[PDB]
Amino acid sequence: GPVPSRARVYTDVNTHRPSEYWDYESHVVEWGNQDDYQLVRKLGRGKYSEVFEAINITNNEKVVVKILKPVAAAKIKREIKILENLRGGPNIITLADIVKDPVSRTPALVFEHVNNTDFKQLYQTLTDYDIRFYMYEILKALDYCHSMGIMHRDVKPHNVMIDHEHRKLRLIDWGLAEFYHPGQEYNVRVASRYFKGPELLVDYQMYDYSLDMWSLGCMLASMIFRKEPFFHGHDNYDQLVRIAKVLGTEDLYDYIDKYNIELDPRFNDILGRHSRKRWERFVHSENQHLVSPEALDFLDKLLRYDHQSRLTAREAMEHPYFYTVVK
Ligand SMILES: Nc1ncnc2c1ncn2[C@@H]1O[C@H](COP(=O)(O)OP(=O)(O)OP(=O)(O)O)[C@@H](O)[C@H]1O
Ligand SMILES: N#CCc1n[nH]c2cc(Cl)c(Br)cc12
Repeated sequence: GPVPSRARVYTDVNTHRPSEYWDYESHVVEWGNQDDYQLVRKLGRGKYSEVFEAINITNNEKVVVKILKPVAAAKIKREIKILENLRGGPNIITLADIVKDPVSRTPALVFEHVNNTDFKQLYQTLTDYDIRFYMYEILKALDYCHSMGIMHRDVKPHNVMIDHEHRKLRLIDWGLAEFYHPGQEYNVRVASRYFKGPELLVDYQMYDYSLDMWSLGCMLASMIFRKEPFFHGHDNYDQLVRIAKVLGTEDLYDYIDKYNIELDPRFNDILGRHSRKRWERFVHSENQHLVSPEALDFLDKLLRYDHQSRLTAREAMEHPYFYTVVK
């Protein structure tokens, strides 16, 4: 069967913490007062929650309330425990309260409000300096949660909020995050299509923090090359084909050979044979202002099939691409 894998960093952080840290089902939720929050307007709804802008009437501060749908309310202790474990960490969204919604009769998570800059505006306006600055800020959040024994598993632009005026970044939506335990087989149905790592796409379950580093690479490639998304799959199968057209099929087959993976036979008729393309293939007049040799080298070290080969968040922070960023 498949060859096992473990992370190369923060491998046993969970074994060395009291069980209460990661045994989220044993956690006793401390409930706040729902009357402290007045709903103002609905911001959105997904298959898992409804999100509202609200006011905390005890301090007249804006907050965001995420009301869990009856379906997603089951794994709520995992999201709660992760948010409480990470609270106060670098660029981690703050969970302000947990209340029982009077209408849905489900848990409602109350978060720090971010006056975030529009995501399309961020995509279209961030300069070369800004991309480096904000990539360094998201790396601080990722290294912190990985060092705390947690994988986010849903890194994408909409989950990395930026309030551009205050040069403030927050990593949000921890509903898919999980505790990393060496040897654990995880569900591959995580992350959003364009940000799924090859490990998910080839159905390799023994993945780790390094999944988040692939997703971060996908964000970086889209930003510097002005291509949204960078790997534009029609579905989860075509997603792997899109990747293979850039990274090549030989390194893909070496990856599945190494891990002794049984690749879905549906790929035999669609992967084809592709060589790796040099990153300069994607440079053009409209993105050259965002591209540098250091950006290409950094990207090259994130977007690797072999999850064990990718830079860790702490190694990424050491890269020359960040030397120009004021620290
Ligand atoms: N802490 C927060 N501060 C301010 N706005 C927030 C906060 N958390 C979430 N939001 C916003 O709430 C809105 C609704 O949330 P939701 O997750 O449904 O949307 P989304 O991010 O556009 O979804 P998707 O994951 O499909 O891209 C979004 O505009 C999101 O940016
Ligand atoms: N794509 C896109 C826009 C965008 N949304 N959120 C971001 C976070 C960072 Cl770190 C960077 Br760089 C860019 C974005």
